[PDB]
Amino acid sequence: XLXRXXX
Repeated sequence: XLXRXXX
């Protein structure tokens, strides 16, 4: 979720 380069 933090960041889709990857939660």
